[PDB]
Amino acid sequence: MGARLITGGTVYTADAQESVHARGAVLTVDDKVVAVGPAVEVEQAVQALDPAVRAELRRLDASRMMVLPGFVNAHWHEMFAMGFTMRGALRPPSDRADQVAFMGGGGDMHQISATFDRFDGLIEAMTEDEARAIAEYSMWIQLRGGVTTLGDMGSLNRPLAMVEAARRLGMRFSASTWASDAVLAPDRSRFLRTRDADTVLASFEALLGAVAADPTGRIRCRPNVSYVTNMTDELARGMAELVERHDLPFATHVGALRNEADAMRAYHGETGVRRLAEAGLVDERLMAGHSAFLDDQEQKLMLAGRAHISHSPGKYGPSGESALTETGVVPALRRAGLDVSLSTDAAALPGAGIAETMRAAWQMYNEMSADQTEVLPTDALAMATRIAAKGLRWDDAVGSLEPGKQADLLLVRTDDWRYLLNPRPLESFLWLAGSADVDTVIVGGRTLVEGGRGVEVDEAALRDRYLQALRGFTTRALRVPAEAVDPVLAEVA
Amino acid sequence: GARLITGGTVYTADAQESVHARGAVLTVDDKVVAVGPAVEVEQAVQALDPAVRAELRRLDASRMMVLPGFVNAHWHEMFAMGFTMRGALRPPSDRADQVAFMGGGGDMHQISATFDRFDGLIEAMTEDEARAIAEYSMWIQLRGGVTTLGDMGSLNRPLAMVEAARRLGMRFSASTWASDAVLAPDRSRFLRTRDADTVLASFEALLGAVAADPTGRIRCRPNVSYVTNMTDELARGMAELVERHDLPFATHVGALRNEADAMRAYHGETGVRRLAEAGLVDERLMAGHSAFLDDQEQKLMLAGRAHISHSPGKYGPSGESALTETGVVPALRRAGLDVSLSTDAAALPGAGIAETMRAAWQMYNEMSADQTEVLPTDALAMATRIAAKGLRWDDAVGSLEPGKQADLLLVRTDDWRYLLNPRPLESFLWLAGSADVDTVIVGGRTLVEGGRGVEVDEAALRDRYLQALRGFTTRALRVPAEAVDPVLAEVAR
Ligand SMILES: [Zn+2]
Ligand SMILES: [Zn+2]
Ligand SMILES: [Zn+2]
Ligand SMILES: [Zn+2]
Ligand SMILES: [Zn+2]
Ligand SMILES: [Zn+2]
Ligand SMILES: [Zn+2]
Ligand SMILES: [Zn+2]
Ligand SMILES: [Zn+2]
Ligand SMILES: [Zn+2]
Ligand SMILES: [Zn+2]
Ligand SMILES: [Zn+2]
Ligand SMILES: [Zn+2]
Ligand SMILES: [Zn+2]
Ligand SMILES: [Zn+2]
Ligand SMILES: [Zn+2]
Ligand SMILES: [Zn+2]
Ligand SMILES: [Zn+2]
Ligand SMILES: [Zn+2]
Ligand SMILES: [Zn+2]
Ligand SMILES: [Zn+2]
Ligand SMILES: [Zn+2]
Repeated sequence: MGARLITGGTVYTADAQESVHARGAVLTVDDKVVAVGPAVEVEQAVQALDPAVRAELRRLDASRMMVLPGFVNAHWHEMFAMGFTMRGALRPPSDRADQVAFMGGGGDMHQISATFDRFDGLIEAMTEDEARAIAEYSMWIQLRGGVTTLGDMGSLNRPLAMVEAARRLGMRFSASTWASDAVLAPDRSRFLRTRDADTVLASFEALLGAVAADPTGRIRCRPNVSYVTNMTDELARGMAELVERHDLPFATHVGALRNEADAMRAYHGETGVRRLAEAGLVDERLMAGHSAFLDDQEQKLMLAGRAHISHSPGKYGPSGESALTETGVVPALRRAGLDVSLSTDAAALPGAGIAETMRAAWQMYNEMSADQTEVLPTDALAMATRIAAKGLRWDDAVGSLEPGKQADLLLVRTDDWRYLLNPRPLESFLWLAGSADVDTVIVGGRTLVEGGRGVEVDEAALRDRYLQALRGFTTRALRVPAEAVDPVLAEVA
Repeated sequence: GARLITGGTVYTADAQESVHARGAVLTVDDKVVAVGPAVEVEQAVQALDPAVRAELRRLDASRMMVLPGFVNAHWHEMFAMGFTMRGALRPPSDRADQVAFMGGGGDMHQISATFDRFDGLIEAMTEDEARAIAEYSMWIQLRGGVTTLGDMGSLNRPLAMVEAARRLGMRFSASTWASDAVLAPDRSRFLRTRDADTVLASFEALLGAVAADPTGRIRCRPNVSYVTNMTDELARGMAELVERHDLPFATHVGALRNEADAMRAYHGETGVRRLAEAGLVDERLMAGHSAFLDDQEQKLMLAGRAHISHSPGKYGPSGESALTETGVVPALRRAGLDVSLSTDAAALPGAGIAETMRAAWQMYNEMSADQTEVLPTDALAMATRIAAKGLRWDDAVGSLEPGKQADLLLVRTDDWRYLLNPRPLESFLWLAGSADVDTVIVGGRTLVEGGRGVEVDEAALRDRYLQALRGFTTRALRVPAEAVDPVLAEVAR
């Protein structure tokens, strides 16, 4: 795939020193970064290349651009199959009758638990062609917003359809399976077992076997538990044994909601982080989604275990979640030295991407502390790249522009009014830009996106296949009448 | 003449926060005549005089969202400080940044001293520098959909900003800089810096000059820079001026954690109580920030039916804690005080109204665990109708209703961010911003189309601004040409 020199722009590395190079350069050979730094230092690396390699060198003039490492979104859910029903296309245009529901008002724990336990049934209701079309468009939207490495933490989609989508798109993907074996029902004093733990674990073992063979280096997998509410002691024990035996990372959602601790005590006799700790899951392998509603003992367990938190401050308000300011635990654990990364979470229609989440962290963590240095723009970038990659156990290959790492990078245009006179274009990007301002996306030295358009894929073709799949799934599986769906899709066209 | 904008989703920000899918706006000359469902507005077109119904300009807005023009009632022209104020001369790396100025609770001595130096710098800029910088600064607000702009104290010449607004075709509430005290660290009491009567005479001169304006686009509103820099005589003088001429009034108060202690030490009393003693806590008051208020001061604001302008998009990067440290502004909004959203300002482009609406939607909802506390339509009302009420301009602007000025925005809704969403304002708050404003109409006149000036050339405004900034920065701020010329030499086009 040959050599590429990207020169002249401001280069953000997200390396250990959070290095920024004005008039910087990145030299890539095949899939790897070979040199990054001042243009003059990188030109010395170009002159050291084999003559046959230097002769094929592609020079990209990035003088009116900012270069970033590819975003690593380690906490994401494929949910686009629910685009008509889940807070989606059938809502009234007026928001005035909206109610506090689902995750809002501290969490409707019965409704959340019941909803999560229904995923297996809905996944089985979609065809493999519907699953592939929805996955490919959903994952394209992440790639288009600069996500080069995507982490599944439990999707309403078929795992191997999402793996096939990632293979076709050219992006990196950490695949998972849906894992729920208990429900918290309103008529009961105790959790109701819905599945055999061994069956849930066999489903992940099948995925692990299928991606073990992948030759691209772009596909990994990571087991998750959907939510500690929907987790038996047997599933927790089984997950601990699986991640030890196969040397894997582990993910779950825990301390996500004000009402979680009381539901966990009532139905399981113990709170989320303590149940994980008794199974041996609170350790360096753990990425905890949200992880804000933790008492002092649970905070100390996370610190002692050197666990990881994925935080989604771009999307809490619109869900009615209070996982930032009600406890202030995640910023406090970050100050105490816990690894904290930024993720999008997900929804059934496009929501905040990584770029929007970086802005949210920069605004919100700094405002809470009355400190513009708590999250610097380069910290928000590290939290969406290098630190995220560390939580996913992919920081061997991705998350920073350093020699020997994968050539995964973004170009953003910096020639318009938003960037004028600013020596810190990442700051202008966090003020006034977002996902739609990502211009070029390169993964393993291959250009996947240029001018905001697919190079090897057509967004228009992915959209058409996604809409066709959504029509089939929505009318057949969700039982929304074709008479209500077809007119909406006809007005897109 | 008559213009019909039809087919899109129309947000009115009327008293019911009305949203019309497949809506229309009919304008005749400068005014809205009908707004509602496209079919209802076509009946209004048929009820027009036939000569008017003939010569109707039809704008197909079927793939667009229509909004009222944004009303940014709390803004400062600060672009003259682009080289020194968190500006163009900073290192590209942010890693050495320190907590300064407004951060860490507020450096009250430094803030007071800084504000008291504005008059000197305003006198140092030429009328031509003032006009060029004002016109570009105010263009950036217009390009981001601001149709009505409120000056709350600028580092610029008042008549230059009035001339800039007249030239651009936007609405402007002009003010003068007002500071007559400084908090000096070597003294136990405030130091009087100017005669109150002289400060008031400067505003009286502006009021006289804009009294004659025939456009209906120019008003004025006196402000006090900050209650730290305000003598009892200036407050009493302002109260008499706004009563005699029936004007609104604006100031910054309760902005910083360290304000109350500095106000007690140097003035013997906190900000809102000092305003109440002068008779300024009433329906005319727009209080900037207004978060660090005790229970008695909150009750004074409620009793007075005063107004708060909140800038949650920009607190974090300034190290301000005017949202979460006290929670007072969301609490006063819940209690039924008028609260609007504003950008505040900086010396380089920062968060516009679109970014501030997103911030409010995320941040107020997250604090309350309530996705309904600020609905997207509430964020819009806070940036339009409610802002106009605080500025006392809601007679003519802030909502799309019959008899109001034809001030509106068109945003394209045909890309991936909007696909299948019956609530394009929600998609706009998730994933769009100032740069996604397509068309801006003021009094029925198109000023911006496709994000470009219709009557003005953005490239020409930029070059005049850069020429003026070079002169002012080297001559008045005493930055060597050797530091300025290289930055200007790098400017993209
Ligand atoms: Zn270096
Ligand atoms: Zn050297
Ligand atoms: Zn219940
Ligand atoms: Zn087994
Ligand atoms: Zn293995
Ligand atoms: Zn095995
Ligand atoms: Zn136990
Ligand atoms: Zn504590
Ligand atoms: Zn999640
Ligand atoms: Zn590692
Ligand atoms: Zn530059
Ligand atoms: Zn001092
Ligand atoms: Zn002069
Ligand atoms: Zn003049
Ligand atoms: Zn001093
Ligand atoms: Zn008078
Ligand atoms: Zn008068
Ligand atoms: Zn007094
Ligand atoms: Zn109180
Ligand atoms: Zn202000
Ligand atoms: Zn309300
Ligand atoms: Zn009014």
